[PDB]
Amino acid sequence: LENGLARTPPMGWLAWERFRCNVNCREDPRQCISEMLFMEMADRIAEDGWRELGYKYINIDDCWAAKQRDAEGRLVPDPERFPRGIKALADYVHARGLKLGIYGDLGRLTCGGYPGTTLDRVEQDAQTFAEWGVDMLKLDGCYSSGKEQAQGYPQMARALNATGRPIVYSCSWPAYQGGLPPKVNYTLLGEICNLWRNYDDIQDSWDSVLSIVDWFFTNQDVLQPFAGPGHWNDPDMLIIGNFGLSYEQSRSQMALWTIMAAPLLMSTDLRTISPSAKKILQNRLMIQINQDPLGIQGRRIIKEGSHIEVFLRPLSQAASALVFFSRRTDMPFRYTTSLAKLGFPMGAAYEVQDVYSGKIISGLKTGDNFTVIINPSGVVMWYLCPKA
Amino acid sequence: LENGLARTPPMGWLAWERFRCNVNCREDPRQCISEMLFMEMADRIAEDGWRELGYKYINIDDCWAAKQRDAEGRLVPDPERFPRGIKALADYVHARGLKLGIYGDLGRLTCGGYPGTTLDRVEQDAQTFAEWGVDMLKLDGCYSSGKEQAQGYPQMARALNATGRPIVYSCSWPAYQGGLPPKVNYTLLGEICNLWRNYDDIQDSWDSVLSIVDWFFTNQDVLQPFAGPGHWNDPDMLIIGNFGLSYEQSRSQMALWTIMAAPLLMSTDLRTISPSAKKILQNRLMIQINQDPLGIQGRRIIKEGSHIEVFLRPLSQAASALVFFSRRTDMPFRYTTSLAKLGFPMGAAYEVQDVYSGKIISGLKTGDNFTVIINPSGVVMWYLCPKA
Ligand SMILES: *[C@@H]1O[C@H](CO)[C@@H](O[C@@H]2O[C@H](CO)[C@@H](O)[C@H](O)[C@H]2NC(C)=O)[C@H](O)[C@H]1NC(C)=O
Ligand SMILES: *[C@@H]1O[C@H](CO)[C@@H](O[C@@H]2O[C@H](CO)[C@@H](O)[C@H](O)[C@H]2NC(C)=O)[C@H](O)[C@H]1NC(C)=O
Ligand SMILES: CC(=O)N[C@@H]1[C@@H](O)[C@@H](O)[C@@H](CO)O[C@@H]1O
Ligand SMILES: CC(=O)N[C@@H]1[C@@H](O)[C@@H](O)[C@@H](CO)O[C@@H]1O
Ligand SMILES: *[C@@H]1O[C@H](CO)[C@@H](O)[C@H](O)[C@H]1NC(C)=O
Ligand SMILES: *[C@@H]1O[C@H](CO)[C@@H](O)[C@H](O)[C@H]1NC(C)=O
Ligand SMILES: *[C@@H]1O[C@H](CO)[C@@H](O)[C@H](O)[C@H]1NC(C)=O
Ligand SMILES: *[C@@H]1O[C@H](CO)[C@@H](O)[C@H](O)[C@H]1NC(C)=O
Repeated sequence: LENGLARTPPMGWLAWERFRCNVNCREDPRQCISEMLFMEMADRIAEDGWRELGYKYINIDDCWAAKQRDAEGRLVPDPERFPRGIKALADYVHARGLKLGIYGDLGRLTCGGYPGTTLDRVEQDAQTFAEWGVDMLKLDGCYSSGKEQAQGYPQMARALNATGRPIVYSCSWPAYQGGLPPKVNYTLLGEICNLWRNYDDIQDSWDSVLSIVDWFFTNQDVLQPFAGPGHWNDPDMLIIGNFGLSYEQSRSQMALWTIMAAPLLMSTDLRTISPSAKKILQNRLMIQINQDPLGIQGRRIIKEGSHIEVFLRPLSQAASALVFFSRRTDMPFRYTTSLAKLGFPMGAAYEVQDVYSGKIISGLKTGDNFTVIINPSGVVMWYLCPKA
Repeated sequence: LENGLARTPPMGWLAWERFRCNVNCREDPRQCISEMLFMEMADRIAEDGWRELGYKYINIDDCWAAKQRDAEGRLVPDPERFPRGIKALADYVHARGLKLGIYGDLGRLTCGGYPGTTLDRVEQDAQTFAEWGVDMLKLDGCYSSGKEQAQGYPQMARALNATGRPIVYSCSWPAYQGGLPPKVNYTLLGEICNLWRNYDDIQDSWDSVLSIVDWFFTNQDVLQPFAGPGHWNDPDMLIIGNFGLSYEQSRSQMALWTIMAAPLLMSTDLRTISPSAKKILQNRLMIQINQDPLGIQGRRIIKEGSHIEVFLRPLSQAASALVFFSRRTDMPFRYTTSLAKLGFPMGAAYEVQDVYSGKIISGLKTGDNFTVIINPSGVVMWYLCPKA
């Protein structure tokens, strides 16, 4: 989508995976979906170093609105959970130099049972969001037919533009259509959306992450070519800092999402996040690679019988990123190979930096053998710069 | 096995899961299987508070011996990796008030390719181990037929007794025979072994733990009745502190192994263990419940459609232990029920202590509703004492 936005994958926080549709603010004041949740996450992003790293979006997901539109047919937030309205929430977030994202559903109902954005409501809702000061909109697709979606998604892109307010547009259209051609036309998506959810919702478990990793890389031929500045593939939220991932697994998700040029939308409680989880999510070099200006999504290039997978992502400044991933469940594994074997130019030399450890290799020749030790369900990630 | 040993499930450290058959001491001085590994783990157990809690066994697993017996037909440790011999290692461990465990295989070869204990070598090997000062022996079953195992396992029990040295005897016999009756006779196992590996080796992943949990509880009817002081079911090593389990998952394994009256044999690097992992493994109340004098293995009593499972273990002093386990992957879950609904006596009251948080409930009436909040892949564990 050529609206000057999302020239790099969107970075921020999104409520869904971690908080879901919790409306029990009486017993879960901090974990329930309310204006307070977003204001506090905004303070967290603004105060704990996240903002400086690039994390700027504070996104509201499903279950924020009243169970019905007002009499005028407009969407309104839940009165008890959002007593100051959305515009006020936006100002608050804006005052911190952050941006506010909201959620809607192209259909009769949102997946959670809240007011849906039917075709006759698209222009009005887009208008309502802009007036509130919204900066990003995720449009879900429950309760709408393929025909209705084919009309509605492009229609909402036009409506958003008409408001004159630049709004990042995240589309779930592909996921509802199976995520693959011919049913999905990624060329069209690139023209109308800034990013799109291609596949299943991420759940809080390592197997969920693996399921997403495997679907995207198995189908990379029909997905990788359509990602770029202004239009990204979205494998869903980062679940680092939550309940299901071990330390190694957490680093694995961050590394693989970076290879995929995926949005870095955290869905975790920033008020209780652990130091190790924070350290992973705040890795500057990792973020630099994810945010690379060229926006060329990487690919899996090797699947060893040793249960080791290798990924490569081409970058700006003639650089590259490599991820060595172990799916073994026995012990740290010694993977030995050479850049030449991985496909790099002959007779060259590279300065290599281990993204997580910081260790550097001054001048690795492409013909030289090297060994990396990868832990179970973990990765070793390299940033490579050619010497001249 | 009535040898006065293992009146409570064995507690200690075992090398296998974490270190496997690593013999590359040149590049992995600390992680390779050598006398140094065991001496250092012994120092760890003796110095970091483990010994006082009950952890006393330091067990050697596969890959410790020379590739062949000496000329006299006796087992000898690998010369380079165990330069001071086993007896010296035992003395060292003994000097710390700990005990040394060793590994052997009833067959032509150990699963790792090391010298096996064939039938004609049983008496000699049992003799060799006693002389070295061995305190525990795990007898694997690779490369032996069912007929040979039926003869060898009982035969080794007799050989060990004859040495006059009390030796905990861990038998893998059932695992090789499928772990279920009629092929396996757990009454016989109770007579000849102190503990037995009934099922598959644990690997470093949550799915491995779940696979073990599900097999044991699905088949609890033919397993639970045969566990007791002196003879236990062994679901394998604790992998808390390693690469594949998240924090919640780690607590889940500890809690479920405690419900199963399982041996608490840690297989992790005690030199680098995290504070949180250490805190889980050193939980005194948890250990007290695992070590309960009655030795009555618990059972799964409920499988909700909410993906919540409930476990109960009867204890001494008319007490009980309950585990509420969530296999959901969405968010913390509120499980509401009553002790009456769980099956407890009517019109009674209990003092309840949350094993992990320490929070206490003074006098919970069996008829009163209560709610516990369980995190994804996590547990809530209670210790209950009746009031009078
Ligand atoms: C509506 O669409 C127009 C283009 O159709 C957007 O204008 C483009 O903005 C980008 C970045 O600001 C420029 O690089 C292009 O040159 C512009 N194109 C044209 C035709 O001028 C405009 O930003 C959109 N409006 C909103 C609010 O999204
Ligand atoms: C060999 O077996 C005998 C029993 O057959 C063991 O002796 C028993 O030891 C326990 C605990 O010390 C006592 O409770 C029993 O009363 C003993 N039984 C008998 C018949 O005396 C003996 O400990 C075993 N020897 C070894 C080295 O394991
Ligand atoms: C593909 C897609 O957008 N899925 C969304 C999910 O992310 C979340 O927003 C949920 C809220 O109910 O609704 C849909 O399942
Ligand atoms: C059931 C059983 O004992 N399995 C063992 C395993 O625990 C480990 O000792 C390994 C060493 O090679 O051998 C067997 O697979
Ligand atoms: C996909 O959409 C683009 C953009 O509208 C269009 O040019 C192209 O023809 C479509 N492809 C197919 C197979 O319909
Ligand atoms: C490099 O390592 C590979 C093993 O992956 C080996 O086959 C090859 O012979 C090595 N090359 C040299 C020059 O040692
Ligand atoms: C199981 O072993 C015990 C102990 O030797 C024996 O008494 C019993 O008969 C055996 N059960 C069967 C079915 O063979
Ligand atoms: C106790 O909670 C259950 C829900 O599990 C509910 O059905 C029941 O009515 C409650 N009992 C009382 C007295 O509130």
